[PDB]
Amino acid sequence: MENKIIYFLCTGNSCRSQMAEGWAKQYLGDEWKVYSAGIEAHGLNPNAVKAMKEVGIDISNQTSDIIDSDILNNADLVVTLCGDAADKCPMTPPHVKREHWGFDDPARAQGTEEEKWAFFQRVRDEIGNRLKEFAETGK
Repeated sequence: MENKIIYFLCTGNSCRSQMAEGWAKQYLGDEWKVYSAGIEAHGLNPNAVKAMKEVGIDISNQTSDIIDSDILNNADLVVTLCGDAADKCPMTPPHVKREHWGFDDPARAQGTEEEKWAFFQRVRDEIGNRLKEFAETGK
């Protein structure tokens, strides 16, 4: 069914929004519809898939898109997963609200492969924590 809409938004859909969507489906429920947008997209990032799938959250079925004001303006909520992304809110009437975080893009983490992967693990854990707080606190 449908009852609310939550629309993730980041500087690239491909990474942060895709993972936030997978955690939100666990922490929320059918009382909401959960999708992702971004300033841009490139694809369902293999990191976003494997990071969620290692938690048992098979986001392989998801897809990326760039922002569409036609869903944004109807959402109960828009979640601007990084502050530089929050500029890209073309219309959020009183039917909508916004939330804000500061997540750097995990696919660009670097130092060594294990440091890049560790950064993937940190970002999923914090995004999952974010949805846990949002769900529990009703922020």
